[PDB]
Amino acid sequence: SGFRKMAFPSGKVEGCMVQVTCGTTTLNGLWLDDVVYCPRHVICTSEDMLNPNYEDLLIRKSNHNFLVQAGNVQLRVIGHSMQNCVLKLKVDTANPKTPKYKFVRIQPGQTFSVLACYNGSPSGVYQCAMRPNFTIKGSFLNGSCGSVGFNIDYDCVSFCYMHHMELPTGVHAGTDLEGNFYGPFVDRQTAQAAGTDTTITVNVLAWLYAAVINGDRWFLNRFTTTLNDFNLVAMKYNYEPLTQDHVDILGPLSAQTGIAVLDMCASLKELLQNGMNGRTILGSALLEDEFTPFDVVRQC
Amino acid sequence: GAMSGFRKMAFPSGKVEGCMVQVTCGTTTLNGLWLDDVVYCPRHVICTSEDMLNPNYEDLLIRKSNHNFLVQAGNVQLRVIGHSMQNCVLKLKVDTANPKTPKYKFVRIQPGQTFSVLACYNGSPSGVYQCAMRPNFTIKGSFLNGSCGSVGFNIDYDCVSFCYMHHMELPTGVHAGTDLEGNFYGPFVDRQTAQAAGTDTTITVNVLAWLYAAVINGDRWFLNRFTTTLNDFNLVAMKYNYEPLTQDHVDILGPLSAQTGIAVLDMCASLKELLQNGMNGRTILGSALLEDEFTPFDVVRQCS
Ligand SMILES: NC(=O)c1ccnc(Cl)c1
Repeated sequence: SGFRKMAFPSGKVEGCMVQVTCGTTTLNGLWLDDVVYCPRHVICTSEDMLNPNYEDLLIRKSNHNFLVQAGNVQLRVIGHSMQNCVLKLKVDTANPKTPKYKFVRIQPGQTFSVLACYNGSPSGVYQCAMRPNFTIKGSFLNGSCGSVGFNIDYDCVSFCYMHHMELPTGVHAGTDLEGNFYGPFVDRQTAQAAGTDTTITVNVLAWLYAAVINGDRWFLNRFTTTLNDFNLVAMKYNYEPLTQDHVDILGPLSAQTGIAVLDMCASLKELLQNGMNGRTILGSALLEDEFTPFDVVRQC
Repeated sequence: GAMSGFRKMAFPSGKVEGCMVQVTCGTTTLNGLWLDDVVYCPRHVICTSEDMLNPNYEDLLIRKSNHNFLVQAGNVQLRVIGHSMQNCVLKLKVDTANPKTPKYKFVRIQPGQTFSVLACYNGSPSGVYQCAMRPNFTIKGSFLNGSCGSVGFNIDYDCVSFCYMHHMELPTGVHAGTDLEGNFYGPFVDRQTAQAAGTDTTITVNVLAWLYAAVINGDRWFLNRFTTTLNDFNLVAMKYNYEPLTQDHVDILGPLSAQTGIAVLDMCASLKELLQNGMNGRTILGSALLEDEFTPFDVVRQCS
């Protein structure tokens, strides 16, 4: 096979990772300009995390409660504020390694890279998608609280995700860099589970388009389906329903390969109902759903 | 537990990004690795496309002078003040030492071992991925256009061990290359002649490490109460295109065996049953496939 999944080069983000400590709790912060971003639940004690009043707890902590280390260099916290579920610590020194960046919010199914960190130090990087149930697959060994997800576009880092918690089912959940959660999760110690997950249909179709571009063509068939008829079948197999927007996002690949979206949908439908019958697609016996249509455009 | 839902990660690529440069000889452009005052790149940068069928590298190199080589780091042009060939790697001495040179080593890896590749085009890092040296000495790389000179590496305590440089794509879609001393992995040559990679095989010792990691995390559905001899395991495994296991591999898995109380040959018998029965819509550590690109070294560290 060819097509390998890649993460973005992580150097621009490595330069921003610092260590934030409040009391006993230590986690990762993102240091951009003269502000350090981290999950607000760093300020919690064991008594506090069962039902905390964060903004009340925040305003009554002194800046000296917060211990920020960039390597072996101490950043002095000169202010602090809360924005939804992210804590913003103002420090007296701007990060000279600050890249060109933006805070963006992504949609379930969209991909990004995560720079897994521990105690402010980068441990590894991996490529992932926002699952339809708003979780990210990854273990306790795939980064701890405050690790961030990002895309890179030209020289500009788009931060889209910050890790807040690892759920017991081998996934993690978090917010955008403005503190808004992805999914119906809350940042307190308390019984939470992710909803049943589904396959990102638009990404599977993107991946089948990539297979055609690579000359893997055995699954193409002469049939077309209606968007509804496909959805009736897809939903039975826990595939996400395909929307007209998804169809539109796939437009370029259809013109680029000659395979209309509802043509490829008849291929995928037959794959779901009859399996691959011992065959592979791009060398895999499994359908891939963490490549977006844009990922295909870029790599292919 | 700890590894539930584990994802393979590449090493953070920043230390290597600071070393990537663009090397151009005549009409050919590819990536070089700039460490101290030396840029390393594939020697086939000095070939025209005619030359690539039967290049005489000694004859082509003797005809080059330092000013034939254009080395660019961003918008800065580095001056080449020397050039020499070491096996299939060209070494360009430049008049500037790279201020971003990390602590580094050159090391040769064996098949089954893993590393990260920073895929670059025209000196610019494009993406990073984690992989293993396949048993047939190839790596399964990106879509790839002109990523020659992209390097593979490990990082240990901020020291970058460089182990791979990309030289060619084989007709099979996979990629072949050298260590940083210019010696190829496998029976390949930097030549556009008919070359074919051998049949690839699953890295059995890595799969066994993965199964041991699953057990350490309480994922036990695939265990059986059988054991096997080493030779009975290899007769079965080869017939699924799994690498034969050696006593060395058995010793390596020793710490995982002691941590779980499952003898290696007991786990070999479980793997034998997995091959017999398949994983059809079942998962181990949250993955629907048997992972063979995570090594015992990594498992033992991450599951102390
Ligand atoms: N003899 C065996 O234990 C065996 C292993 C794998 N597959 C089959 Cl069918 C049989």
